[PDB]
Amino acid sequence: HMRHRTLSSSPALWASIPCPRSELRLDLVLASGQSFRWKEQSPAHWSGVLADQVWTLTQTEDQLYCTVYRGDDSQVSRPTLEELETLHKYFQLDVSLAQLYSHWASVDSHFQRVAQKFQGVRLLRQDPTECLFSFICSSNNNIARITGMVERLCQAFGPRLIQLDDVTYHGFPNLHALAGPEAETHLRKLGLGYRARYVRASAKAILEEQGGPAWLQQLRVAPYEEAHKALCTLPGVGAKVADCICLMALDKPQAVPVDVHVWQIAHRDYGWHPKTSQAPSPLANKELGNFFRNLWGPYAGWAQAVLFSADLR
Ligand SMILES: COc1cc(NC(=O)N2CCC(n3c(=O)[nH]c4c(Br)cccc43)CC2)ccc1C
Ligand code: NI
Repeated sequence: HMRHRTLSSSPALWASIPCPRSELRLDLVLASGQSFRWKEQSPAHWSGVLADQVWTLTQTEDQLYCTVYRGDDSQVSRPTLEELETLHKYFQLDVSLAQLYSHWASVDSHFQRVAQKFQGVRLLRQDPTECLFSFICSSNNNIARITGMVERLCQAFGPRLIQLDDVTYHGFPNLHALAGPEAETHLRKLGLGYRARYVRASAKAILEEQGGPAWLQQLRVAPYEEAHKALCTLPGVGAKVADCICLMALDKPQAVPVDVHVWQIAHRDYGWHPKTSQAPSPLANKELGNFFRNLWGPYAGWAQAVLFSADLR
């Protein structure tokens, strides 16, 4: 009945935000392994679900064009002031990426070279719950396989929002839905494997041990290291997944998620070797995070995303 919108098809239902290409590149950000909920359903048109609503996003050289599908058989219209504020916070456009790029480049010759082609790579401000369970699914996994597990998980547990063409869109499920006695068995049938246990276990833990989603909001205003330790008490959440959530959901820009991916970049592109440590290891991984924080500064996590986006593309 209802189809995916393009800026040419139905320009009446679109709204713009003043945003240069230097500050944001949809094609780089929405497929850099930050969110796993956006798909380029038509060329230069990125469709995904955001806070129990579906969006389609496209851009020019100095404008970010966006349209909303409410889904509750409502009168179709342009995005509101509040819904545009939601998108502004989501891309964290209040922060100048140009000034950060220059600041990182001043102390890093390697970043300077990569910063040429790969501009407008910024960090999304994600829902802690969506981010947490998405990055529990990320362990020893590729972007395409993670995107599969998260899509299936949302269709099975999350509430249906709308159908556009052949794609049925579901919002991310609440903690109670993932904590049920059937949850792990269902999730294994959806192909999560060993990750199915950590999803149910972490959902049950946040509810019983930590007192629901308000905890993840407490970690948002808590300092980085208090938040990191707190997340590491959850089933299937270590330093890597804890740093990812910290960087991408809990506003900890100095959070540098360290696994084999940054290790490769650290060694090949920076000639880094563990100085204080003997032998990858928990101690060596922490040293590597401190190395990048010492080099790039309090937005070290944002810098890593630019090199990550560069290594993926
Ligand atoms: C862009 O900003 C960030 C993204 C992440 N995401 C992440 O670490 N993962 C785990 C592996 C996935 N992945 C993969 O499958 N191959 C990859 C190659 Br090659 C490079 C980087 C990631 C790759 C994507 C989800 C972590 C931190 C930052 C700042
Ligand atoms: Ni070497």
